Amino acid sequence: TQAVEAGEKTVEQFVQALNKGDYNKAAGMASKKAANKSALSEKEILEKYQNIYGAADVKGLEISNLKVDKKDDSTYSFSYKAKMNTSLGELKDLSYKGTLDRNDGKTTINWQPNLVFPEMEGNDKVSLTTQEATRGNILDRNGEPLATTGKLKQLGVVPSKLGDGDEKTANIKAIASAFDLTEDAINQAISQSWVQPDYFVPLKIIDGATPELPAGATIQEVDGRYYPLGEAAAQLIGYVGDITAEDIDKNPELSSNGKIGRSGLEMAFDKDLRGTTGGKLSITDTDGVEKKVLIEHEVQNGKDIKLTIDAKAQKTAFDSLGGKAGSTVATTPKTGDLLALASSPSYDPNKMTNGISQEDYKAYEENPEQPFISRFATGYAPGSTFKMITAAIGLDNGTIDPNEVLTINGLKWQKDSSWGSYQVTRVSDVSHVDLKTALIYSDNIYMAQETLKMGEKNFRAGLDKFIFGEDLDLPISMNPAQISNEESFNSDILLADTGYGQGELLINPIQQAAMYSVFANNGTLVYPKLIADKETKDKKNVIGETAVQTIVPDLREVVQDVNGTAHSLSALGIPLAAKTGTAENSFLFAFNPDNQGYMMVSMLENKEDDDSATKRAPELLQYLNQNYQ
Amino acid sequence: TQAVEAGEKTVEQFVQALNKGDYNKAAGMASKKAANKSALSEKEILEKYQNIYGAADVKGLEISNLKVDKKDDSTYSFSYKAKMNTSLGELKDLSYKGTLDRNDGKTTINWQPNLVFPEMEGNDKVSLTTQEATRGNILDRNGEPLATTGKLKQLGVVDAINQAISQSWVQPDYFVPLKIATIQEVDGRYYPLGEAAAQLIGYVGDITAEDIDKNPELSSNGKIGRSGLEMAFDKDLRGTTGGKLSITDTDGVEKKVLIEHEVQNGKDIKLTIDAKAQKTAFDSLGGKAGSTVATTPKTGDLLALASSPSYDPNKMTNGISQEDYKAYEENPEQPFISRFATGYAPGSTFKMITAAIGLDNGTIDPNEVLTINGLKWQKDSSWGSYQVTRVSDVSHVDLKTALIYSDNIYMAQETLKMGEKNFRAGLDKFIFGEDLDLPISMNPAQISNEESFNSDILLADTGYGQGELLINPIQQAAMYSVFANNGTLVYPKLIADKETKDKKNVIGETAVQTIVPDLREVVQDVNGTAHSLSALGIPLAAKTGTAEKENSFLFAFNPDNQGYMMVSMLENKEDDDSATKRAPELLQYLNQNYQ
Amino acid sequence: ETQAVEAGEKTVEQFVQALNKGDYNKAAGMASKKAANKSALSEKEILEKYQNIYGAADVKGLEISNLKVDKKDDSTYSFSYKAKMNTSLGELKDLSYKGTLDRNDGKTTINWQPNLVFPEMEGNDKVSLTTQEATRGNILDRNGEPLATTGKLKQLGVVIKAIASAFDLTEDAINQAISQSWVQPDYFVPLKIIATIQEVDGRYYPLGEAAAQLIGYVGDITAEDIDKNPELSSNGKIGRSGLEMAFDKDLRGTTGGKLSITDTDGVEKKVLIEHEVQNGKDIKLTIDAKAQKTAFDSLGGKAGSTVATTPKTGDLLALASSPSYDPNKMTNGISQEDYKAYEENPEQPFISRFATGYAPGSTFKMITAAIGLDNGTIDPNEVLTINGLKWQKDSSWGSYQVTRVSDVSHVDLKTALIYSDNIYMAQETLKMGEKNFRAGLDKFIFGEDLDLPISMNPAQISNEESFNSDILLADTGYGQGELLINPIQQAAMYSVFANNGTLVYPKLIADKETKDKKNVIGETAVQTIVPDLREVVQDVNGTAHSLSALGIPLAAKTGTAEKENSFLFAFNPDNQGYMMVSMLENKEDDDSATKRAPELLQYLNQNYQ
Repeated sequence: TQAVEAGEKTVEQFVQALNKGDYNKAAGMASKKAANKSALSEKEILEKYQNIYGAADVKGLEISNLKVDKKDDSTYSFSYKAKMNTSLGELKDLSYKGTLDRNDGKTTINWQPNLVFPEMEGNDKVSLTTQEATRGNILDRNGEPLATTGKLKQLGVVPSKLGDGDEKTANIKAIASAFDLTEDAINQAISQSWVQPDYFVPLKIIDGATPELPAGATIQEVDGRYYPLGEAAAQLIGYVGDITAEDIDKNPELSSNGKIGRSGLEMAFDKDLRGTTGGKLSITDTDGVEKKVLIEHEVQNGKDIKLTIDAKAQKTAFDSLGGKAGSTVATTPKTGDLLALASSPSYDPNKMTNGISQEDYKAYEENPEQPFISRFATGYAPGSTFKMITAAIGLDNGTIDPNEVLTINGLKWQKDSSWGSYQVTRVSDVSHVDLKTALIYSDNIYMAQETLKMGEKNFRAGLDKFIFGEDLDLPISMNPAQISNEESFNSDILLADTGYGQGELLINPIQQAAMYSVFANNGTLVYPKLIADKETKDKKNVIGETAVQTIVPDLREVVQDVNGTAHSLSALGIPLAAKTGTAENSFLFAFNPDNQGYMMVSMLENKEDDDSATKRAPELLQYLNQNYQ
Repeated sequence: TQAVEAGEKTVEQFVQALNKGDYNKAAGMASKKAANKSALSEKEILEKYQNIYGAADVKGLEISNLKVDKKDDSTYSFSYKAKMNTSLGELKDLSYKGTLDRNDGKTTINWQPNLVFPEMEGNDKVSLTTQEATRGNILDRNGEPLATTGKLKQLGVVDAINQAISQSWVQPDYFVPLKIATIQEVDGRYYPLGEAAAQLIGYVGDITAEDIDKNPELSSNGKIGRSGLEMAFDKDLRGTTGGKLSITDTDGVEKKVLIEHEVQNGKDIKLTIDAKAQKTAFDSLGGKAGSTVATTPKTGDLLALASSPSYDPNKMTNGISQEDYKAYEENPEQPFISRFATGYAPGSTFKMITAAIGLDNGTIDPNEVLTINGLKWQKDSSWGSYQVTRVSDVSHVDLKTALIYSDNIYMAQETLKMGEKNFRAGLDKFIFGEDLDLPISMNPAQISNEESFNSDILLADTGYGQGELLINPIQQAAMYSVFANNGTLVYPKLIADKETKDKKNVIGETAVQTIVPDLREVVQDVNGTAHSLSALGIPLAAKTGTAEKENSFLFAFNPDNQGYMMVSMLENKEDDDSATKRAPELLQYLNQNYQ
Repeated sequence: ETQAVEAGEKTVEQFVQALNKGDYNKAAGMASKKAANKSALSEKEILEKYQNIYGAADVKGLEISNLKVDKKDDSTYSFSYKAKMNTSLGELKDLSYKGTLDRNDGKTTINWQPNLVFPEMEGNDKVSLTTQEATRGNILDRNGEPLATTGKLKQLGVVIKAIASAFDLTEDAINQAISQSWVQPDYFVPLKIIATIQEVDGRYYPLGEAAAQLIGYVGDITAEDIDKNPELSSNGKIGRSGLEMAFDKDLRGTTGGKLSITDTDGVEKKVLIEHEVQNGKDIKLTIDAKAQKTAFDSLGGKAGSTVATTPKTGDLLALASSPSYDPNKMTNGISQEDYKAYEENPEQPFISRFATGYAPGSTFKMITAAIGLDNGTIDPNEVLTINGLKWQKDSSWGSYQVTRVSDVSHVDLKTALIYSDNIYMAQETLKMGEKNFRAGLDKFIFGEDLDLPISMNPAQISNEESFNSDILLADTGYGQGELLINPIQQAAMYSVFANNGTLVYPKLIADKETKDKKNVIGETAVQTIVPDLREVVQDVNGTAHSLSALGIPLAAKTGTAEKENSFLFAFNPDNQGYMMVSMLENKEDDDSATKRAPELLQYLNQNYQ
């Protein structure tokens, strides 16, 4: 039994040449072609493996229970169990068996087609099919689609069925108008390197708007990814891209023909949404008639994802910013439900996914207001809106007497002359200011002073009860909120600018909504929620019931009182508590203090002359007030 | 200069390393990474080519109009035109440009992303999509489908119930397909007439790796015609795959399309087959071995091509049990054979051909009566044991009587009376030796093996449809059409749009006006061999036939309107079974619908 | 009400407003002439009185109230107001000014007197303004030993061979020092802290580089620092990093000062402001200075990190980082040569490696296994069969293979911990899947910020709310992937093994109270894995078997993250008295955290029970 173990080594070498895909080395180990030896020549054996093992991406072949036993002086029979990896899964418990040829202490394999797959015979062959999966939808709280995959009415033109110089130039005129698109863009489209004369050339995607078509112009139906709210939810939802080689490197389970999320929720949930590809590996006879199924995995289409977003609230919130720089966030404060996450400016995510001209694309990329940013997750100084936090702490720790009246003269202030030229400024020269007056007029000086009276140690003990430094259990990329660029202020100037929402504070609009929810839950903080089925999470006693019952009445008066900063909202006739804000940027906070049915946080970045968040809030506040009670 | 041609060599070697897919060698010719040198490390470059040139299967890169000039001391610029092959087509007149770094005599390439494709930049990428085509249908003369691709109700579960749930791949909660408690809707190829048109239409199989070797323009996910017409027209039916090669930014947003070939779905193929005639024709063969062909003889239109037994093409294409498959393969009556294209002896039916030849050249007088005794006959005793046999012992026998009773002996005697040379001059006006312009594989029809009969016995057996004649059922329909066209022969037609082709004066107008009346009498007259068809009440001309196990034949057509013709054959008949006994249901169909 | 009264009111208010703007010349022009019944000084002498006095105290922000203006006779009106003002030492409140005005043909002027500088001043009275700098507080270890202190440093110097070889310098440095621009022949030249030596007050860090990154260092105060914070004195030191900067306000104290009115000889007559100096507070840490010095030296100057705690309370006993810098030269004098060394060194000694996020490496397997066992996916006894050193789910994974180092065929959980079997865990993770994996990972402290005075990013599981790959799911199960946990965060997560599944948050301030997070992993997962963690040591094939020579009760797990990062986790399973997490970054050939762990494990074992 040295010949026996020489036969064992011969099997193992064959198998290892296969694992390295060295199909030529393995074919070199076969006996000559003969009725009693190998069934094919060496090249005929090389080809079978390249075709079948190449096609199925066979590797990771592991044999077990190897047995080699003598039949006659020049013939040894062998048998082993094997597992192998294919590109569709793992094949487990294959029973291979064959014979070996001993001829002058040289041992080869009597190759037979049943050393590709156990049951194969003669001219049998192997087929490998895949069924790609269809991408799941993204839905709002009421099932309305925000990202959906389906048929799309696409527009295009044929260059030949268009004319010459006479009609080619006026049909361009004709189809350019019917569909609101450049007459020049039609000239650059028809003249790209790829455009043969008799091709279909794509121009636009359309939605229940197919007019009587000019001549040359034909529309065809395309499967595509579609975003019904377009740019109104583009930063939240994201867009999907073509799959590349680089994507398949980083993840070779993807197929070249899919789509892949590149930003927003499309990327955050790409595995759930993309599904799993179906596939089948079969042994067939010489005509492709299946004789044995080796692997069969049914396609699983992608899962639907349901959000808390209200598509109407979303559209309205985004339009109300009129294309200026800014962001709006709205919630149902007692549960966390995020009803709208708007950011302005924005981009047309339907073009990024289905085709965008080099012109429209360079528009977006260079625009200095930066439409690809998710401003509702960008950190900002919250602004003087923040004063209601400082005040809530003040009252909690005893520092602030609601009735203590301060006397303040002018618009500038400093603790003493040691602050040099740094002065807290305010906008309204009120002399006698208690808490109520300070919220109503947005009095930074009042708050600067009550902070310095309270001290770093007491402020941070209150601030610390919120969610600074945390990461929020949400599928949106965001840095946590900081108090300052370090672990302590080491200035009274900074301690004080921070008491009125400036300084080195960074809180993004989603985080602000979370902090301010205390005013709608008796001091308990309720965490923002974006996936509809998730459970509500809270943090109790963040501030006290009595700070809230003191501050909310003063926040109603920011609206009702004629000197309130948000008194333009009293015309609406709806119950509002609010605080306005500015940082050095315009801010608005508001919620319904009668039913706590809704809360919103709106921001206008680099406000234009006399523009403000407060001027843009009415249409959304009317909507939210009516539908969330 | 030495340094300029040093640069030309480096370009030519870089490009030649790319063709050879030797991407490691090519990145090894690059300069160090630097703002005025190469933009990436050696392995970032090895990977970029592997990803992109590997993905698109770039090969066959051919450069032309190479130019190399010195720009400054340490840097030489190059430019060339190129074309290259991708898996989607050929890229033509790409304009490449770059620079080289000569540092102490050594020439490296200042690699930049525009040495993959001219237009690339920075972290740009490449996407490559395909759209596979939908296979066209095969349609009957009325647009009804004989082969169609669509949705199918696929029964399954999450005897054969037990062998299914227990195959290697069947894990617990999988859907396991049964045949066409849970149903799912799946795309597949489907044959509405099932086995009744199987040998004509064919069936399709999974595409295999072996198929992609012989034709790598195919996709792994298609189906492929394996026999019959599915295979004859596989290219027209399968269409062409769509494809797109794009340069994209780092997020997959398209910036330039290099190639776009739009999908072309497969063409429909429209036949002359009448699906109802085909089902009836096949059903009437009662599962026996045999064949039916029906035509509209004045145009050639092939209304039906039946062969029995047959097989279930829906099982070969979507799933067949190990038992059912071995049944078909081991069955000795051979269901996979297309009997309507197989050559056979035409049998005593053929006499109406001989008789027509006789009347054209003068050998046969319609009224001359022969005298015949018994059921056997031979020229003289030099024939050993070979006797022309007949079934009916009629004494006096002219031509009409001979067609009516199927009198082999009469036709033998008139054949010898005509002789090989005059017999062959008539036969040679037909379609022996021709190939018919039809998408069915078939051997041309022969008269005998060698160009003479070389026996008198064989000359006589040929006069009554035996011997070494080989005519497949379509070829018979073609020859026998002379009796519905005043002597003109009309070639069969199977593609509905093709034009009719005829061959005039194959037999004479008078042979036809003499024989057809006699063929009406094969039906009406009570001693006629096809009397059982008078029961139906339709205008028929017919001739019955036998060849020797024995094979039964029927030819028939409507002599009032020439609307239809049929040729039916029962291979190795059972006792008292016959083609004529099986023909009524199709004659009823044809008579009503073809006028 | 009268125009003459309200003209007098406005004449006062403008006088005050000119002073507020430091427009002292404008204000003296509103004075009456110099006379026994008008002003006491000329317009020039008055301008100078304000420049001296109001200039010295940086008077500004003067606010009056209760203004009263009354007729005395036709040309004389008396006035009075209360005032508050800002000085450089604070705010003066309830000042009572009084004087008279001169009406002379529609023109109203001020009959100036010295008591319109400060209420009580008279004649040639003057003003004094003194300050007292505070002395900086200490930073202390758990036993009161100083980590940062202010005191007297034996600075050595010269007014060359015999004094370069006694205290040990480069005789070159003695030539470059004496020959600098400022060195007059008769000056003292500072050379070293420990030829004449004198006693100097200085900031001193006794552990030097062993704690440089935690404690930080202090710098000169510059003009720019006082802009950003003009409550600083020109003469202090200021923390530039570490706790020196994190706690600089508490450490620096409050400067004392006194504002006084004096007679012309400096005899104090009225004290306006007096704030007594407040020296800085001491800050007391959980650090153990011996543990810190030992932990840092055991890293032999290589890149790496040691973190040690008492897991049942969070106390951080050591936070060492290597390589490091000499904070004593940064604070008291450093050659341009040594300074360029630090800033250009590529191993980055100024980084706080104990607060840097890293992939935790294969040590992480014990977290996965705990989750695996809590949710049922993993049966401690189920044996998997694994062949070779590489593995992948199927061929759709391309070139990504989980690799391991020891080719064991049969492999249950115990065995997988003992040999560090990456493949066993890859499989057991895929078997439980992202949703079950993350339900465990989420009960820990990903995303949280730790209530600590050290700047650090929170720990992530991956970059998005999901992996979007099976491959990444698997690399994460054995501590690779997109995991980021810094050594302190590692110590906090691994504490579950010393508290029966309850997680105890790190503490660096000694008096702060302990905070935990209960039922993070299960009591039975802990009782299953610790026995396997003793054998990573005791068993001869365990990856840490070289520590059984020490003779101490250990549970441990080793780790690798692939350059090559070496990891050791270890603690006492009998008394839970101490835990350590050490990391050797970019290991050399055959070096590892485990080989460098013995002297710290000996100290900790005996001192923390």
